[PDB]
Amino acid sequence: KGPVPFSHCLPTEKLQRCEKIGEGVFGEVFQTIADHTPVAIKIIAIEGPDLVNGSHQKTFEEILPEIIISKELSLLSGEVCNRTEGFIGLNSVHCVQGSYPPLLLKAWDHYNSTKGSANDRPDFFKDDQLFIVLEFEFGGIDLEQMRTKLSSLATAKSILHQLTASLAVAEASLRFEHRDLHWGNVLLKKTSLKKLHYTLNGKSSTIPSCGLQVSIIDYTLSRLERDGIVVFCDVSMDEDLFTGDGDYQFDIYRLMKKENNNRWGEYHPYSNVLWLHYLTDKMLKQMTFKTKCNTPAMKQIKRKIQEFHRTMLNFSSATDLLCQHSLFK
Ligand SMILES: COCCOc1ccc2cc1OCC(=O)N(C)CCCNCc1c[nH]c3ncnc(c13)N2
Repeated sequence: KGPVPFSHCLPTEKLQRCEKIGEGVFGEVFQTIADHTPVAIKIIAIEGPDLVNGSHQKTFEEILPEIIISKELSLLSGEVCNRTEGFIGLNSVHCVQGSYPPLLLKAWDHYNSTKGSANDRPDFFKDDQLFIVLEFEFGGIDLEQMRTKLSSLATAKSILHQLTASLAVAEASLRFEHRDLHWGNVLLKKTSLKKLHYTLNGKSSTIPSCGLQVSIIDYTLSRLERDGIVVFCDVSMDEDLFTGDGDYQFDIYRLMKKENNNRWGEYHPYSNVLWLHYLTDKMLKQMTFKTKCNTPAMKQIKRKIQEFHRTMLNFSSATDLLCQHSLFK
């Protein structure tokens, strides 16, 4: 009941350890350390009248749906009938009031000097500015940035299997559609577990990890429901979203609109299949692997992912894919 200073979420040592790891129009993301453990901090300026990164700031009401979705998906990790850890874990959410911390400005500058930013330097906010600060588990590095960094198509298959299981569990539990699962929104980090665990409608199984754990992020466009109350981003009046070019990503927006007849409140889990198909297309055409497929077992994996690419679009949901596709048997 009432906003807190930045110091409540980001005391001095946590601020001193912030390094920027990502950005977009409606968010800056920093990695920091709490109790010897990496965490990701997303910060969003809200409720103010000033343009930020070329756009108006979100109101609390416009951003709340995305926070609700975050929480619901995170909670799946502690469920029973429909359990997955494949969505980014949400540790805390605060509403903060203050000027941007100078230590954060220093981390912002460093990223701008080294990687380059499309954002405004966040130095013009006044001491009445509101922010939402979200603390997430640290999810690693996105698939796009790992384009040339994965061992083999065995790794690609673990990723696709993880993604398919996480989405199926979310379909089953929450009638979830991600709706924007481009390869910037698939995060990869090292795990020492050989096998990862999920439960889909009460039936548990495992996925060989190939040394990686996948986390799904960014619910800008996502949709889910509980007890008939639907949380979604109504893009029926957006034009720009559907006129992009130069990447299959931009056809996927058009194909979702075709599937749902521009009715974004409806549940069309085929959109998850569309995204998984885009991801499979990236694995086969844009990713490049350290070790190519040279042994029997490896060539078979390659042929199976190829077969997944040309067949998966005849399945109706991630649930259907996980339970019926030969790639996962
Ligand atoms: C309302 O909030 C809903 C939750 O959405 C997000 C949760 C966590 C996120 C990013 C989320 O949305 C997209 C966004 O804000 N970007 C700035 C673009 C992508 C940046 N990722 C960078 C990244 C690298 N390692 C990470 N480990 C954990 N979380 C991360 C990242 N990002």
